[PDB]
Amino acid sequence: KVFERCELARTLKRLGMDGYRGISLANWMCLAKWESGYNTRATNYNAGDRSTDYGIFQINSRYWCNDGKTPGAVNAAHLSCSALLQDNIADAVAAAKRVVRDPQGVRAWVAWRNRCQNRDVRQYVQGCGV
Repeated sequence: KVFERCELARTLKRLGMDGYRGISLANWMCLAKWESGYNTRATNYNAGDRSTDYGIFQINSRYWCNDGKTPGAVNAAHLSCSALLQDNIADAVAAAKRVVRDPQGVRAWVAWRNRCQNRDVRQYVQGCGV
């Protein structure tokens, strides 16, 4: 499913993402936008290390979810990567919360550093009623 901007913002708010571990909702929105364009079925194979990024938050199979085909894999969030390709994003949100519980925080996603960090991110939740 491809979320509409404000529809996603309200959904994330309801799922307790606003301010989770110091991360504002506008920041989670900026991340989802650049990672998948708000698309839950987005997948990306990293040929270089044989891992795959899954879903709206592009969660990696080497550390956060299990897909069986990733060498040297571990399961920190303990989910099946399949759960991250559903229309219902409850599991993707639970996984994203787990990722940021490590000291790296939101910086775990390189795309966040390149397109969100130190920028005006208000535009992502403006007019959404959150």
